[PDB]
Amino acid sequence: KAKKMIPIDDDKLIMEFKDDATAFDGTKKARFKGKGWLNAQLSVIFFKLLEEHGIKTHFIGVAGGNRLIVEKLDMYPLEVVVRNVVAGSLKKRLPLPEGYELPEPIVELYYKNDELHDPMINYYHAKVLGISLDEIKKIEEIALKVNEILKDYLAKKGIILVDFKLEFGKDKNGDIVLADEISPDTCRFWDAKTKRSLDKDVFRFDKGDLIEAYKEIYERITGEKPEF
Amino acid sequence: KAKKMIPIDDDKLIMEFKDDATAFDGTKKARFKGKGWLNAQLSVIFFKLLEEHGIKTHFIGVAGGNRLIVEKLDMYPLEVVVRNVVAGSLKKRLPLPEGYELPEPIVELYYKNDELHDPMINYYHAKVLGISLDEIKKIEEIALKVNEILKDYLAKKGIILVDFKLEFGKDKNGDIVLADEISPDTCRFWDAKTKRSLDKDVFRFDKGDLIEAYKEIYERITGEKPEF
Ligand SMILES: Nc1ccn([C@@H]2O[C@H](COP(=O)(O)O)[C@@H](O)[C@H]2O)c(=O)n1
Ligand SMILES: Nc1ccn([C@@H]2O[C@H](COP(=O)(O)O)[C@@H](O)[C@H]2O)c(=O)n1
Repeated sequence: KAKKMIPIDDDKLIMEFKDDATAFDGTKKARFKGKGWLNAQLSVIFFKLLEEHGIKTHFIGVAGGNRLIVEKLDMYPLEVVVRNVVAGSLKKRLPLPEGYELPEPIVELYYKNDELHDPMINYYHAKVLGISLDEIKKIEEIALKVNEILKDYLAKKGIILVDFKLEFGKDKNGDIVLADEISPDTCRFWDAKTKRSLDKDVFRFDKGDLIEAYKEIYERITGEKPEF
Repeated sequence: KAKKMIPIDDDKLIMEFKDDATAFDGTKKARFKGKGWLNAQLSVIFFKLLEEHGIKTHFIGVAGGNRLIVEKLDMYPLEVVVRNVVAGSLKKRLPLPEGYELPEPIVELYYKNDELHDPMINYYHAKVLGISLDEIKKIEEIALKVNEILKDYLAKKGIILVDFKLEFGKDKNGDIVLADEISPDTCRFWDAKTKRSLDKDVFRFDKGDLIEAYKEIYERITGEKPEF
């Protein structure tokens, strides 16, 4: 959809961010010039923040342009979703309005499977998929810690971390390592004052110009205007 | 759909089993003469078996015909599903065939909510709904024990307990008590030899005559032909 993966060797690979955007199970599609760059840069900033906080990520370095060098891992077939504020699919699962502030974070597990359109699963389904209760517990522990770090950091910049999606794999030591990306593609970010979307929802629901929203996040996070 | 509830006082009520059957979010409907009687009788047999095994149920007694006297409870808004063999909706959640024998039982939680069409939930959604992790753990512990007792009992009668749904509430002591019904409406039952459905799937998928299938379960469980 929005990224490619180039092998280097056993230890590492390239993760390239493309300008393509898709939504609604890729039934909606557009290209946004500079999106790749924005999403690459923001992933790096977030990975570096998490690393300083003692979160193990796959981030190794940058390879110019929209390319990151990342650790190769045995990927878990999961999308791990952490939610602070009601939005998106949660409205179809709990009878609560968009914008409802949750009493505590919700963690949701989704089975990465295109044939089944990524259905939500629980710990028992995960076990049948070969993922132990210990592993699931470690995964959710990390996700919730990531949540705390990102939401605090972003709030001190005028942004509500509404929800976000993470992916994980295992390294050669058997350690659980945070993978994939962290960007306005994979998070919901709302302005603290106006509650307006500064993320992929701008594209999903035609709420304005996506590049404009993604630049605004970047500027608010870095304090600099996007170079490209 | 298939049952009514008549108040008696604070302590108890009547649960009446009707001949109505519905499926596919009540878009399919029929009436089966004697179904109420069968489902009433079988619920009683199962509740009595579980009670002997130290499971707390709402079963108090029989009130003639298709009526049970049951303890009044503060109902949890849950449908608790235990699965031993792949069937039904599980095929849309895990890429496994109908009839796959699971390595261990799966427990699934569904939020009872007609507006949302009973969506599956996890422990975090349950907490937002006011159900503590301790309560959810006690509920699943009971469900899995119920599974062991029923599947053993039924296997010693030539029936595979494929999956089933339970409901629970709290009594005045704050204890978690098994409620609603246990019947061929709320379980999948397969013949051990032929793998054929002796349950509501006969109605769901026009696999034969429902009353015939429900009688066969009853006869195999009791050793007697249904009196009515
Ligand atoms: N495949 C997916 C599914 C959800 N997500 C993200 O997870 C969060 C939850 O999305 P839903 O409300 O669609 O479940 C959103 O921030 C969304 O962008 C994602 O980045 N990739
Ligand atoms: N509302 C519901 C949903 C499921 N069930 C039962 O739970 C089991 C799982 O059903 P699904 O495969 O439809 O999830 C089946 O035995 C079905 O009869 C029920 O008795 N009432």
